[PDB]
Amino acid sequence: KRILFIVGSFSEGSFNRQLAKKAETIIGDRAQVSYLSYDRVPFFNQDLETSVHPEVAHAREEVQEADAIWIFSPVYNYAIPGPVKNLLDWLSRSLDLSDPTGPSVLQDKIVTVSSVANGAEVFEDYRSLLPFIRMHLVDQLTGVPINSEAWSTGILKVSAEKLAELSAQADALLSAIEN
Repeated sequence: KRILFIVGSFSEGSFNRQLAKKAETIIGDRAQVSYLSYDRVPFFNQDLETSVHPEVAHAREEVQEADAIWIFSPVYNYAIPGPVKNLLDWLSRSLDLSDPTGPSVLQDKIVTVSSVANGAEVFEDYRSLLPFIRMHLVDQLTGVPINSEAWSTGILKVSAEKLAELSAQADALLSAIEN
């Protein structure tokens, strides 16, 4: 198996990247995890679609080679992080320039999401968008809050109950890929 991890943060100590490391570990060898680098991607715009952008061609293959995708992203003002939406705006484009209404690399891709923040409304955005751009959303999303100690140690601590959700979520994702 192959699972691509996408972190909605570019910082090295992100609480969501830390959650992503724990997820990568709870699956261990059941699947080959890898992280997507998209630090630099052109601002999307239609007039540029006839042009080749390396960073975009890159992400496209990574998603094409992957069996599934797991997004660990923070929420900014209740929404999907800008850089993530912009990435999806490119990945959701038709693979054929002859056929604007054709399928993108996201067609039927199994995907699921986890986030580390404090909100009621956390995954509403993703639940509506990911399925709309033709992906298959494993709707077992784990939302993890931030322990008040992490604010000074910079280290995220997850309860055992939440850690259970995350492992079950990793299991639901492995089964979907199985079926």
